[PDB]
Amino acid sequence: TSIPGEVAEQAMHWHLELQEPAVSAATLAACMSWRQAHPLHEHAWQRTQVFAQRLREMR
Amino acid sequence: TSIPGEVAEQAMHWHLELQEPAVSAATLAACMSWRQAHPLHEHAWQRTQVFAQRLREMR
Repeated sequence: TSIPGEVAEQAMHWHLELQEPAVSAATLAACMSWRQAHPLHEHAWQRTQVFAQRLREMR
Repeated sequence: TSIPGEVAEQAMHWHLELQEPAVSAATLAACMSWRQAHPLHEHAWQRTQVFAQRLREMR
């Protein structure tokens, strides 16, 4: 099951912010706020983790 | 003000665990253990709190 487009774009943006070597506390605060704003955000966050992880294991 | 990636992610996870309406005593002991395991964890925990609070005010 697919993630609505605009949620997918936010999910991507927040996952990438968190792959930086360093992350500010402000970015962290904003990420958490996005994840908590709507169950779809949190679901998309988690699914993206799983798939990013699976992709790394293949590559 | 820079938190390394893997510490930022743990910080976020424990902060989110503590925003649940009910928290288990186990989760609590685990959160404490992380915060106490390394001064960077505790620093990340504090900064994150400062920024999550500033954020709630702006929403």
